[PDB]
Amino acid sequence: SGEYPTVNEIPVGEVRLYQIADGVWSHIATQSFDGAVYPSNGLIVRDGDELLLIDTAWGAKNTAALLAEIEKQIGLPVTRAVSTHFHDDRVGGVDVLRAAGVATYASPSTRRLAEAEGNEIPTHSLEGLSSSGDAVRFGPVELFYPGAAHSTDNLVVYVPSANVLYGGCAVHELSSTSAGNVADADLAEWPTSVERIQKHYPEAEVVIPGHGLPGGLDLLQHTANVVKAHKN
Ligand SMILES: C[C@@H](c1cccc2c(-c3ccc4c(c3)CNC4=O)c(C(=O)O)[nH]c12)N1C[C@]2(C[C@@H](CN)C2)OC1=O
Ligand SMILES: [Zn+2]
Ligand SMILES: [Zn+2]
Repeated sequence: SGEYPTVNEIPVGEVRLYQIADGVWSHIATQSFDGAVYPSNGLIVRDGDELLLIDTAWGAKNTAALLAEIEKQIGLPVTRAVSTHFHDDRVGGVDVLRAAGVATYASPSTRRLAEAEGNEIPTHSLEGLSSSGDAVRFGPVELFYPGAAHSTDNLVVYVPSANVLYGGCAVHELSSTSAGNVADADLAEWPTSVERIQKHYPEAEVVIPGHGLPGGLDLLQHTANVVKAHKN
């Protein structure tokens, strides 16, 4: 009823959308992994009379449900998708998207890691993102590679029309005491990568983490704090 959705308000196997700004939504789904249930976010950005999708809904069935929820709530076709790193909460569902006619994209680093680890593989490579601080335009967003953080390949996404910063899993929610799933992380570089985000997007008004509730710019400093404390 208007609050940001959590696992407790998403019916089993379903997806919810949340309006972030004009022409910007997040998508929220839930998935089980190693015997625990987690929420995860993605982004939808209006691209004229089409939509750009950022990240899958963490699984094939969740991603089919995402497409159906978009059709119900928005009614414009998803034509392209970008996955912001190689983990299943970002690429699981790419096969569903590709068979629905969505063109799927990721950096070459993400594509290599997905292939090596047995995750679904976006079709198209995003060049121009291989050095920290790199940025490229992609429809109504800017894609930015901040450096290694949650993963070595993680990208962030900025919506300049709305000053929305989608940090993906490199950014944690304010209520998080934990640095999340750090299996593939670089804890030593993560604060430096967050500092690059902070420097590049000082006018961000909304910051969306890969999991949990959006907030403001404080999510960036909070993330650096929790990662340093985890490392400590
Ligand atoms: C698919 C993804 C994954 C699976 C399960 C939970 C999470 C979390 C995560 C978020 C937030 C909280 C926690 C956990 C705990 N409390 C939190 O608030 C994150 C994140 O932090 O983004 N991601 C997760 N995977 C798998 C894996 C392990 C690797 C193969 N051995 C691949 O790494 C990874 O991220
Ligand atoms: Zn991840
Ligand atoms: Zn994640």
